[PDB]
This record gives sequence, C-alpha cells and structure tokens, in this order.
Amino acid sequence: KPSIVILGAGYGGIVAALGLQKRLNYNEADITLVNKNDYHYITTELHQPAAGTMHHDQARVGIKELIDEKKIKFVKDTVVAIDREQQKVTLQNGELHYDYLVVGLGSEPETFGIEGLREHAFSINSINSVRIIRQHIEYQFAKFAAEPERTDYLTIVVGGAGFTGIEFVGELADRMPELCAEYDVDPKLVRIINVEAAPTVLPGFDPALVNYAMDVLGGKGVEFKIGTPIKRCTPEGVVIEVDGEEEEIKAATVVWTGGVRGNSIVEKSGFETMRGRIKVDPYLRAPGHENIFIVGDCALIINEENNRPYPPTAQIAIQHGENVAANLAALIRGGSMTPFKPHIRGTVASLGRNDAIGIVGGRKVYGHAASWLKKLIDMRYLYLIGGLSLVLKKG
Amino acid sequence: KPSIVILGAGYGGIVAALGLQKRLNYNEADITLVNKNDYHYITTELHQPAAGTMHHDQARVGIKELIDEKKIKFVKDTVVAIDREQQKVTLQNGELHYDYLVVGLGSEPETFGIEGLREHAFSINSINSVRIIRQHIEYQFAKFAAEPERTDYLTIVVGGAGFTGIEFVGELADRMPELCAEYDVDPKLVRIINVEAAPTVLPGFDPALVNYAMDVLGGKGVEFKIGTPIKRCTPEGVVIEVDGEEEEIKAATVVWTGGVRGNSIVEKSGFETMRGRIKVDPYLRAPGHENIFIVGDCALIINEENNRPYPPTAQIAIQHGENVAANLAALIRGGSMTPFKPHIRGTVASLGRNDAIGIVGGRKVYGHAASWLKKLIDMRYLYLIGGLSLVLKKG
Ligand SMILES: Cc1cc2nc3c(=O)[nH]c(=O)nc-3n(C[C@H](O)[C@H](O)[C@H](O)COP(=O)(O)OP(=O)(O)OC[C@H]3O[C@@H](n4cnc5c(N)ncnc54)[C@H](O)[C@@H]3O)c2cc1C
Ligand SMILES: Cc1cc2nc3c(=O)[nH]c(=O)nc-3n(C[C@H](O)[C@H](O)[C@H](O)COP(=O)(O)OP(=O)(O)OC[C@H]3O[C@@H](n4cnc5c(N)ncnc54)[C@H](O)[C@@H]3O)c2cc1C
Repeated sequence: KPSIVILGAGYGGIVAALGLQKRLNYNEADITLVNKNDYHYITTELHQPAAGTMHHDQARVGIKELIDEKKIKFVKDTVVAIDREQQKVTLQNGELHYDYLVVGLGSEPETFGIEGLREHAFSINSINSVRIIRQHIEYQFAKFAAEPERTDYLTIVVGGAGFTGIEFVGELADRMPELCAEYDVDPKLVRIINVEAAPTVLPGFDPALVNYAMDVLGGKGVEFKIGTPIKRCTPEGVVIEVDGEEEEIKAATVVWTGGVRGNSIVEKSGFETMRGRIKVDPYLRAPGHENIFIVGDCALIINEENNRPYPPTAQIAIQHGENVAANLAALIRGGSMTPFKPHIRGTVASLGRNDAIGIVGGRKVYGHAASWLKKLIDMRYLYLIGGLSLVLKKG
Repeated sequence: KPSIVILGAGYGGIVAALGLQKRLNYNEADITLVNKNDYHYITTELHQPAAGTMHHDQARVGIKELIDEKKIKFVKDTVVAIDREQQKVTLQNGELHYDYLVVGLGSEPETFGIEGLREHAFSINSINSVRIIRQHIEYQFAKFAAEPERTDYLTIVVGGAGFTGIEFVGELADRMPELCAEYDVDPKLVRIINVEAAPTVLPGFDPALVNYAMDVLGGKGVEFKIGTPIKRCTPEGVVIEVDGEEEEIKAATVVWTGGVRGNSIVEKSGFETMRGRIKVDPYLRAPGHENIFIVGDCALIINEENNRPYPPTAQIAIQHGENVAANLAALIRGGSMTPFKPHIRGTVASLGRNDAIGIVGGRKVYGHAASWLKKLIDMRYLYLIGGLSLVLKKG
C-alpha cells in the first residue's frame, strides 16, 4: 500500500484529494491530507468578508464534511519543512513519511522589501486575516465619532490595483453606506485610495474594461493614484512618491494586494525556485523528483501562447488538482500518465456585489450579467467539491 | 494527587517551581523539586568566581530560602535515569513517580570528540568547578617564583571565543595585576590565549562590537588565535593546527568554553535528541509525551524568523519556566494551554568588571553604560526569584 501525502487543503490539494477519493477505493493507498486548519477556504471570495460584505463562514467549509474518512486521513497541523532525501515532512506536532507527495501550500505575500509594508499592512490571504481586517476597519469607524478631527480613521489605502485590489475596493465601496450609518459617519469624509506603482489601473487588461471599472468605482468614491509607488509604510499610513517627491497619506488602515510569492517553505526545503515557485515538468512534478507533484500557487508554468508565466490562479490550481489525481491513480494502478493541459477559460472581476467586468468565451461582459457569470462560475467549484448539498448550502 | 516532578533547580526548574507556587493553592498537586545541591547558582555569573573577581557565595542562593515547603517538597539528590514507560525517575538514593515531569537538567560540555578535552580541560559550569579553576590558577602562580623557567604556569588557554570565552578572558585580564602582585610575577610573562576554531572572534555577532572587544582585550594582554582548532589536549597544554603544522602550547591551565550540549541523561533515557536536546512541541512538551515538559538548555526551539535554532540561554530558559508553570496549572484544572512564545530581548557581554559590549533596545552599547545595564538586567532575575530581600542580599 503506497503512502500519498497532500500538503495543503486549498484549491489544488482539496481537488487532488477529492479526485483520488473518486478514482480509487479502500486499501489501494494511504492518503493523508494535511492542513493548518480543519476548514478549507474559498480563497477567491476572501475580499468580501475582509470588507464585511459577506459573513466569513460562507467562504469556508469543513474538510471532514467533504471527505470520506475511510479513504482519506485528515491531519490538522502546520508544516515546517520537507526532507526530500528522507521523504519525511516535519510538522509542528509530528512527522509524516511519503511515497508520493503533493505540495499545495499556496502563496505568501511579497512586499519587495518595501519598508514597513510587511509589518504594518494587512493581507487578504486567510479567514483569520480577513476577520482581522474587517474588525480593524469597524473599530476605526467606531473611534471616529468621538474624534471627528481624525479623518485618517476613515481613510483606507489599498496597495496594488491588480485583480485583487480592484475586487477589494469594490467591496469596500459597496459597504460604506451601511458602515457610515452604523457609526454616524458622514460618507463625504470617507476616503478609499487605491495606489498603483504602474502607469495604469489593472495593468495587463483590456482598457475598455479598465475604463468601465474606473468609472464605476470612481462613481462610488474610489480614488485612484496611478504611476505612484509606495516608498514606505507606517502605523500612521504610507509615504508615496509623486513627481519624484515624497508625499504622506495618513491612513489608519493599509492593505497590500500588490504581490505574492510561493510559500517560503518550498524554498527553505531546498527546492530550486523562481519567486518562491517551482518550474514543474509536464506532469506537474518537481524537477529531480518523479514522485513529487506541485500544485496551485507553488507551481510555475510557462504559457506557450506567449512565453510568459501563467499567473497564479485558482482556475489553474483546480486543474492541477484534477491532473495530479488522475495521474496518481494511473501510477497506482499501472495505468499511464497524461501530461498537463491548461485549459484557461475566462475570469470575471467583481466590482462590489452588483457589478463586474470580464472576458468570457472570447467576449467582454459587464454589470448584472458579468456578476451572475462569476457567481455561476464560482458555484461550479462548490459543485465540484461538495455537489448540490454545498451549492445549496451557499443558499 | 497529581504528582509534579521538577528535575533541576536551575533557571528553568526554579522559575517553573516558583510559578506553580504562585499559581496553585495547597493540595492541588504534589510538587517535588530535585537538585543535586541544596543551592541554586546564578550560572551567568560563574565566570567571575572562576577568575576570582567575585566570591562564589555571591553567585548562589539556598533553595529552601526561596520556596514554600508546604507547597513544594525539595529533594537533594542526583538523577540517574528517567523511565518513561513506568513514569519513574531513578535517583542516586531513591526513586520518584510522576504524573507530570519537568526536565531542567541543563547542559553538559560538548568536546566534539576532541582528544583529551574532556579529561584535561576545565569547564565553567558549577560552583564547585569555578572554585577549582580559581584555586588551580592561583596554585600555578604560586609555583612560579620558585621555578621562573616554567612560564607555562603563567599561560592560560581558553578554548572558544564565543560569549562565555570572551566574558571569562575579560575577567582573567582584570584580575592579572592583583594576581601578579600577590605572587611576585612579572606581568609581561603572563599569557592569556583565546583559541577559536571559527574564522572570527564572537562568530555571529556585530563586527563593530567584536572589534571593540578585541581592541580592549588585546589592550590588556589577551592574545587571539582564530581559525585555529584544537587537535588535542593533555596535562601539559594543547596541540593546535596552525596552517598545517601541529603546534604545541605549553599551558598549565586549559579551560573549555567551546560548546555545550543537552544533559546526557535525556538521551540515555531514550528521548530522541538533537545535540542532546529535545525539539519540543509548541507547549514545550517532548514529542510523543503529553505529560513531559522540557526547559532551559535541554530544550531546542527553532526560530521561524531565521530558520536556525535559538541558542541555549538563561533568558529563554526563564521564559520556558513561566510558560510551563502556567500551562501545568491549566492542565491540573482541566483548562487549556497557551503555546510558547519567545520574547528575546538583548544581552550584554561583560569585558571584565568595568567594560562591556551589547545590543539593547536595538542600539549598540559600550563601556561603563553597557556594564551597568548588564548588572541591572541581572538584578531583575534575582528580584524575580527572591524579591527585594535578595537584590539587597547581593548588595
Ligand atoms: C481576494 C482574492 C481573489 C482571488 N480571486 C481569484 C479569482 O477570481 N480567480 C482565480 O483564478 N484566482 C483568484 N485568486 C487567486 C487564487 O485564490 C489562488 O491562486 C489560489 O488560491 C491558489 O490555490 P492554492 O491551493 O495553491 O493555495 P491556497 O488557496 O492559498 O491554499 C493553501 C492551503 O495550504 C494551507 N497552508 C499554507 N501553509 C501551510 C503550512 N505551512 N502548513 C499547513 N498548511 C498550510 C492554507 O491554510 C491553505 O488551506 C484570488 C486571490 C485572492 C487573494
Ligand atoms: C559563564 C556563563 C555566562 C553566561 N551568561 C549568560 C548571559 O549573560 N545571558 C544568558 O541568557 N545566558 C547566559 N549563560 C547561559 C545560561 O547560563 C544557561 O543557558 C542557563 O544556565 C540554562 O539554565 P538551565 O536551568 O537550563 O540549566 P542550568 O543553569 O545549567 O541549571 C541546571 C541545574 O540542574 C542541576 N543538575 C544538573 N544535573 C543534575 C542531576 N543529574 N541531578 C540533580 N541536579 C542536576 C544543577 O545543580 C543546576 O542546579 C551563561 C552561561 C555561562 C556558563
């Protein structure tokens, strides 16, 4: 009986696990799934609870509730390192030995050594961290009525106007009315400032969408500062460079959405990595190891359409999962492996709960329609992992 | 009658014991403290009596004087082994059974298998042993006037230019003028030689301090031999490797400060150890034993923030103590445990009685100032274990 160890119950790991579970049956292999928490979180929805537009329990689901415990042994613990030579994974409260290893430990923030950013800005990357953001923001608003001079309490800076930054400010902007009512704040004093170093918002995207987004978000009070890098970050706010000169923004809340890297454990375990990620072979294995598969944000894959990396996304992470599960079953039953074939469909960026932009099936989409697509597309994933029960449970 | 046994009345054990004492009331548990001597010694001060710069009684205090006998039963005896299966500790003059076990048996010298080092060099590691070093040194100086050819009587070799080695040579150097006057010795003949295998003095420290230290100590007659390992040790001195030549140093006194390891009783009792130490779980317990806590130099903890182990220090040992005491009180009361968090502040290395280097509150410090900080910092611990009575009793 071979031992399969899956590190990380995120998009990659969970999907890998649930695949193995459908593809094998009892006693074909040992399958141990390791996650730091006993829940799996819908990472792509985390911007909502961060802003408080959706309760966090809707963006997580219990792992035991998803799996067949006869088929998969679930371990709640925190990975510390990987010994490749000895095929041991060292946990915080024990060790595990594997024949096959699947690594899906996701991303960590990248602050590019920008001063203070690490210590003094928040990140949207877990359930814990979004509850902290959400409550931090509400606390600032509560403090305001008693110190109406401190408009900095009402100023929220979001670093990076990429996909995540936009989604987050959109959620913030929807929420402001309710928030201002709860705490007797004059809406006109609130400042949501999205600060991007590059010359445009959503650098890399179709300008038609960018402009539509800027228009909607500007229409709800979002200010954009473009071509504007963050020189440093403090408990009081950020310092930016405008026209080669330092200007301060006083902001009681600063959130960084400006960059991610491969979970650092991969590098520290001695794999060769680019920006913390592994450039995998065509079956998603780590170079040098015919028995180690890397999934999700830990994996780097070059796109053949251009010659640029594929970006780290849930969409591709899910696909990594399905592939590794199929290919591992093959390995186990002396079947054959199929190399990985990313089929990247389109994505939609939400703009608050009622509006959205995206390119689906080659075609641009907006507003109520775009919103529904995203929701539908996202429901596909729930269905994938928990069937109708789950799709309904998000009811 | 939950039986708590604490093995070793050093920084970890004593502080654990005095915590339990404050946190529990009568008959909540049996607390037995075991130590080989009926005194507890201030290990961090032992370099002074070793050189004779401070009487040894100032670096020890009676255990009974510190504890409440109604709360804690003190046993003077010597641990021989631990039976995990039986939950029995074998003493030299009896046995003890435990429900909970706290291990704080401190360090033993690490000689890295170097020939003779164990049998022919001294260690600064107890009150007994510093008295022996001190009286050994004085005896050599007394012998000299009657055999002026034997300048080896005036040669003292200190192995290791780490924290301890530097502190010791600094003490030796302060003391030399008095020692030469007592025994009619020509100062210019005295040789204090600090021999380090690594390529620098104080490897791991800020060079600004290193250089300042080398300057002060060189100014007082300390010679440094760096990148120079000790090939062997004999009653007549040490053999070292210079370039590739084995070169002898004739020295009537040799002291090893070059390395420590976890007390050997831990390994021989069958716990898995790295360098004699246990890699404890987040509540300081030995992996596989939910009822055994390890403290002080027996415990190994990795610095997530450099991925290298924390060094074995009194500072962290004290903190282990407090945590184990809190957590045990919890366990006794069916409560829940708080995991451990090292808060490592800064340390000062003395350089004789009137000079010192260190980093405190992020900032470097030297001379008279540095000296006072260390003295104050060290009084905090006395206060911690014996209040103002003690701080005064050392005054
Ligand atoms: C706000 C936001 C919106 C996004 N929206 C989209 C989108 O709309 N479409 C899209 O394609 N992508 C989107 N993404 C990106 C997508 O979320 C990620 O690429 C995807 O989550 C990567 O999946 P993963 O399984 O590699 O890692 P993650 O989803 O990050 O999962 C990692 C898992 O491992 C666990 N873990 C990590 N380290 C340890 C450790 N040391 N020990 C034990 N457990 C550990 C974590 O708890 C977690 O369960 C978004 C990201 C964010 C932040
Ligand atoms: C010269 C010197 C200077 C130092 N300076 C500093 C400093 O400035 N700052 C700092 O943080 N650290 C310093 N240290 C380190 C510090 O001394 C140790 O980290 C610390 O003593 C460890 O505490 P502990 O209680 O684990 O062990 P110890 O202090 O070694 O106490 C162990 C106890 O166990 C007893 N014992 C051992 N074996 C047995 C047995 N078999 N039976 C019964 N009893 C036993 C001993 O009597 C002793 O009471 C210094 C050490 C030295 C030698």
